[PDB]
Amino acid sequence: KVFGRCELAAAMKRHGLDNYRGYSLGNWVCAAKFESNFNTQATNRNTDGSTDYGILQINSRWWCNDGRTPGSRNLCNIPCSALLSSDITASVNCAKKIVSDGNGMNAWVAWRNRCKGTDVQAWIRGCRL
Ligand SMILES: [Cl-]
Ligand SMILES: [Cl-]
Ligand SMILES: [Cl-]
Ligand SMILES: [Cl-]
Ligand SMILES: [Cl-]
Ligand code: NA
Repeated sequence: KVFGRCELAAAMKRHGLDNYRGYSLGNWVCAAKFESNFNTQATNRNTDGSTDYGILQINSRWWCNDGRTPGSRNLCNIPCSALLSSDITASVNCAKKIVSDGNGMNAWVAWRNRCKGTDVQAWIRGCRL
């Protein structure tokens, strides 16, 4: 599923991401835009053989099991394929664990390079929330 901007904002708000660990909703929408272009089915392989999955590009090196990342962890206790669903619940619940692990949203490289320090409120402007 390719979400619209305001559609995704509303879904993320319903799932408790607005101001989660102090990160306003626009931060999460901005991260999803540049990680996946709002596409739940996005995948990208990393140099070390791990793979990033879904709307927030969660990495199999630490967070999910895909059966092909030897020596990795599965800290969200899910198959990585569950992060490609049109229902974003699994991605949101795993993202909550990630952002709580000490480094905040700096875990998302695209957030650090394209959202951090910008006017992220623009990403929810005009949306009925
Ligand atoms: Cl957009
Ligand atoms: Cl915001
Ligand atoms: Cl594995
Ligand atoms: Cl949902
Ligand atoms: Cl933080
Ligand atoms: Na893994």
